[PDB]
Amino acid sequence: CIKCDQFVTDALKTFENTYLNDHLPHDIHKNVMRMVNHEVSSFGVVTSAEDSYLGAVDENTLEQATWSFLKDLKRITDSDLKGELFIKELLWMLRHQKDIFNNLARQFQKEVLCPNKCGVMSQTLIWCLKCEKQLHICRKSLDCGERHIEVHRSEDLVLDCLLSWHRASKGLTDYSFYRVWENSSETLIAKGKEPYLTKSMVGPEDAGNYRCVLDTINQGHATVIRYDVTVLPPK
Ligand SMILES: [Ca+2]
Ligand SMILES: [Ca+2]
Ligand SMILES: [Cl-]
Repeated sequence: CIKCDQFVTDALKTFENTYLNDHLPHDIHKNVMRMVNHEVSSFGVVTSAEDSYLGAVDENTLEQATWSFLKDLKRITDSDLKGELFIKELLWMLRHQKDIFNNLARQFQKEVLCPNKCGVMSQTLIWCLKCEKQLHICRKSLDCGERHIEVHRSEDLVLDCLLSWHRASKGLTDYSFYRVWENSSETLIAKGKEPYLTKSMVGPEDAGNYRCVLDTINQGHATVIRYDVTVLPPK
């Protein structure tokens, strides 16, 4: 994906126009750049199989890969290498950075990509072949499950609808909280950016069922959690 990044293509222009002069005779510059561009353009190419993980990463991972690449490219131009030794180390550096990119992509795939265990998460990916940015949808069943909540009369009732991946999901709008009556109809009792609902001084009338619905701009609901609330007598 690093060919997609302006910093990389700016750096490669400077590499060719300014720094190669210091390391190589002019009449090998253009073919050396063909080697460099070829290597760089292959980052994240998939060859079917089990390396589809290579094909897209999020913007943070691209950024890490870009800066890793820039550091190693500068190391090369700052070096005292010339001639064949320079070319050899340049190619090895590009192969090494490709491995680093692959390790970053594998880490992204394992820990960061679609970490939700329920609900629908949206993530922003850069696709490495043609540099397209796209919203990726991680779709699982919307209902995340049911909380059993007990609260003593006259204490505060708090319903929490925050999941760990909500902060990273894209396009979220509001959390709606509903009271779900015994005839199964429901009443909207809060709606806004707050991932929780507070009801002060609960009484027996607050006992029953509630539901949170987290919505998105255009990808449908992202989370539902249900709450079964018992109001206990005072201690
Ligand atoms: Ca960012
Ligand atoms: Ca030689
Ligand atoms: Cl869990």
